[PDB]
Amino acid sequence: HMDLWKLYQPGTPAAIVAWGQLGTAHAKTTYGLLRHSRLFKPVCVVAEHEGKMASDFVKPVRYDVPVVSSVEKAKEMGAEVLIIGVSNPGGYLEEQIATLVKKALSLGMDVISGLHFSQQTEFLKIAHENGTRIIDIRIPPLELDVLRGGIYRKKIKVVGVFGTDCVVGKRTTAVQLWERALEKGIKAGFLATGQTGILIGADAGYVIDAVPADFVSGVVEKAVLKLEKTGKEIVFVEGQGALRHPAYGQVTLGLLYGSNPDVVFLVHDPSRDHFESFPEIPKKPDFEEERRLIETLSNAKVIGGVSLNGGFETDLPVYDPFNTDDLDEMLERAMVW
Amino acid sequence: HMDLWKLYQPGTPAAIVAWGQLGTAHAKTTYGLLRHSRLFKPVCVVAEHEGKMASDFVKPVRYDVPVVSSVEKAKEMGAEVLIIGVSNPGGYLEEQIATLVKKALSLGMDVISGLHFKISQQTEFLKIAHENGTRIIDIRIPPLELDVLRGGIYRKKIKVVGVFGTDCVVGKRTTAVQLWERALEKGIKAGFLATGQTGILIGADAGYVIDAVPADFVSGVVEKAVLKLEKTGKEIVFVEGQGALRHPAYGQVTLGLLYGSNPDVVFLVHDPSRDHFESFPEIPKKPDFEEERRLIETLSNAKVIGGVSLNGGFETDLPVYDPFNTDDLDEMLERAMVW
Repeated sequence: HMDLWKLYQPGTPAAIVAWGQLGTAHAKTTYGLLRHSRLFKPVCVVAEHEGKMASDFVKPVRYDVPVVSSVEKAKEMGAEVLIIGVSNPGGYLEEQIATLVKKALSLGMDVISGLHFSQQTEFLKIAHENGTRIIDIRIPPLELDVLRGGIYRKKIKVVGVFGTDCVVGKRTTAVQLWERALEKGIKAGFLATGQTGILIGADAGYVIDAVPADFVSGVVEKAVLKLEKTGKEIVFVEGQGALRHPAYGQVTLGLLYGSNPDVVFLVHDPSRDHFESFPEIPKKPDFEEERRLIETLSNAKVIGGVSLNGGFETDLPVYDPFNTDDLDEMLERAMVW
Repeated sequence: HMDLWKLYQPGTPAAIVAWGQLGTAHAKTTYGLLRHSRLFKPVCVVAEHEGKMASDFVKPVRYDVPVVSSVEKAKEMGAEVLIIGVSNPGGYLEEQIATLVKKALSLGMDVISGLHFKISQQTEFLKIAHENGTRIIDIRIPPLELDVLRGGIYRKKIKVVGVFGTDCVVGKRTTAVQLWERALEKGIKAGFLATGQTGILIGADAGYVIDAVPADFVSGVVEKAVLKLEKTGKEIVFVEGQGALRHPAYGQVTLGLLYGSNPDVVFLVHDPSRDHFESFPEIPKKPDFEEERRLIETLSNAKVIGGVSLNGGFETDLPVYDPFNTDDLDEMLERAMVW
């Protein structure tokens, strides 16, 4: 529905809200922005720690910025938009965030959020009452359709960055690839599939986990064809879950069908004896099985493994996404055929 | 938390709306009800054909009822609820249906619908409803309180029979219902887990319209429904499949269903005459029995114990069952039970 690039000029200064989660795993969106934000220019972090720096809570970071405790101080520093960089907080934290949102809207600042609340009556009233807007990137479009076949007639090269579990470095790997292609002059696109990828400046995408099941593959197809229309020669697709994950495989399958990748990089953490957070599913992530399933369900070739923590045995090369030679190799290989 | 058996008494007289689609493939919900409604007692069909019978547009039927052209006539015949039995109509027909709904609500009748209307129509339905002590039950909207699959399905006791297919619209639901009715007739404590509009309206013991559930929760919702049927004492469950794993527009739904129900055995419904997935002539792929079978087995612990056909046989090492044949229904049931 909302294209952040059609609404904001590149380098639009942004204040990022990490209230109550700064220094925890839950502020992943704030971390993605401070390390890779491409559209918005981070100016500060809004959290309860007056006088500190972002670097004092998370390291390393590309945009080290001050931590301010009020939206007012954030506006004093030229912040024009408020980005919600927290993930599923308790009802009490949620209320403090809603206050921050209301304040921003009332101080002439737009609010970009992918968090689910409910309080959308008041945000709209105050947005309209102050000429600001609340951009909800999580709500799926109302005008939707299922996949119709356009993806089978694509021209653009599609690179799926899949994984064997959730939270293994899929997005990090797709973003590293994207940034490297861009630095080499390649007309590269990034198709985000969640909150963080969108906020960092993805060229296209949706929060697919909130999309009614029937339309997952349809919206992914639309996103790939949108990037083709804007002149991109290649796209890095942020994977979600894993095909073998019993709670999320459906999402991963919709994504695979929707993007019809030419090649795939498979991200894996070989230390997990259970899917992360699912200690009661007698099943673990498996590189060769995921790979086998990916290839047997589509025409994609898994051309490489990727790891952010420890290698593993496989006939495929295992790349490190923070190694520039590996990035260059992966890129070169994705455009050979 | 939505169950029709909790809301309506068995035998509740219903008027079924087939307006603009009676005699077409699109009125499948109307057909499912006239052939197998188990909760609601069909009283009449609401369509633009005054003076005819249901049987004049569709044959065979279990509940042949008159076709009336107004909601007023429907209530004159004791209909207490209005069921929407059409599937994705044009905006024009949708408007006529919205009129029917508003009338029903205004004549003291509840409305049960699984059709996606515009917000304008929805908001206006809730207003009318509120004011007449009537209610509009929307079976399509998913619950707000939802969670992902947690693993309870792996500690299940109930026997689970998946009725899958190589495409959409092949007889999956028909096969599941035929089995369910046969088990019940034999005294078996059998449950039917519906996954779409029609299955729920027919009187399924559990289920949701899974295609409208956010992607993340499909397997979780199916897990809950299977454990619910186990907790209420059922010894076996027939799961209405949705789509096919190989269907590029719908495989995701089928995979959520497979993981969420963790079937022991699967019956695979197939129409061997299809050169493409029904309604997707621009997708260069088609239903494939062996491939689908292979994919079901390689993605779960289910064993595909049989093929099913409603129109012509096909080669396969598995037996190919006819769901209208009583011996086949008995055979299929015995093989799933004993498993």
